[PDB]
Amino acid sequence: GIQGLAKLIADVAPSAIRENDIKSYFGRKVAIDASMSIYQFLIAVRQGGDVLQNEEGETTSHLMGMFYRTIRMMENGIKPVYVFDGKVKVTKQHNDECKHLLSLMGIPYLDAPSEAEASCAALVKAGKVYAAATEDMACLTFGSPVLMFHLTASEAKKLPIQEFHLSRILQELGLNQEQFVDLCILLGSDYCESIRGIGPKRAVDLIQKHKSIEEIVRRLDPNKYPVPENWLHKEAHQLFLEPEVLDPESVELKWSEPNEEELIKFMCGEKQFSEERIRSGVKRLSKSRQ
DNA sequence: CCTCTGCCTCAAGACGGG
DNA sequence: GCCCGTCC
DNA sequence: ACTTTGAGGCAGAG
Ligand SMILES: [K+]
Repeated sequence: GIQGLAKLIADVAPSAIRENDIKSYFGRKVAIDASMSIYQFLIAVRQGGDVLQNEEGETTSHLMGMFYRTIRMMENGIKPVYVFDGKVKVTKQHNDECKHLLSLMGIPYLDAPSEAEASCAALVKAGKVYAAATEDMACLTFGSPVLMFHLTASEAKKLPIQEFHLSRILQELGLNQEQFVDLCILLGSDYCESIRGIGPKRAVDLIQKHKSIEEIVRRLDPNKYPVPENWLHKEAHQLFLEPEVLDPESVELKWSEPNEEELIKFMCGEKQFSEERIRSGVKRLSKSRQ
């Protein structure tokens, strides 16, 4: 994500962070990064050193995680759309089996040209969902107006939901969106390096004073704060500001009734889940729809 | 103050019975 | 409520 | 990634 950004916001713009009750999200739609979440399931849902799996050794940890997490959100009246990345390893088989499961649950999903986080942001911008619920601060860096942070952790711990508001962030820092991108690069982004010596304090000052990365190097003393060689900040700046994304007007998001017999055939027949648990999950899914 | 860096420890996904 | 054992 | 791995606290040097 962005190295330090949540702590920085809590340190300098805490009013951009709202603590809200899970009950106030009832009826809201939220975009969720399927690629990221599959990966977390592959790491966490383990037994005796291995993922869960059927008799033939096919992994089911991603399905276990995605089935019950999705039911849990719907039971809270939060209607999710999952976004799959575009251009422990998450395979194509993981993706396709999670997509199959979600159709069978009646849960929508979209495929993203490139970065799921950015395309999640594009759904928020366009008003197609209320927020992105992801664990990546870079959603804010991609321009997303609202980001629900640690939704599942808060749900389990019966804790209030941290909700980051990009507009209040810019207002407290005195920064436009373009200038906020450059800050996040200085903090440390996935795309390129950060200047050694320049931490969260020094980064905010220079951005507020000078307003752009290229300006910074000119005013910076090269001897004291040398930038790394062939620094790709220009390209990273371009990846955040104008990312390849899907069209949020393009696909209608619809939430359908779950296809129980096909879910039994697939989760129980093939993947060898317990039939009682799958029916019990479906029943809660039906009740959630109301 | 400000950034490193190194040394430490401590859940982690979800459900449900006890 | 909180532990833990178990899920496949 | 639980027979491990990252964050997050904390303290000390440049
Ligand atoms: K740095």
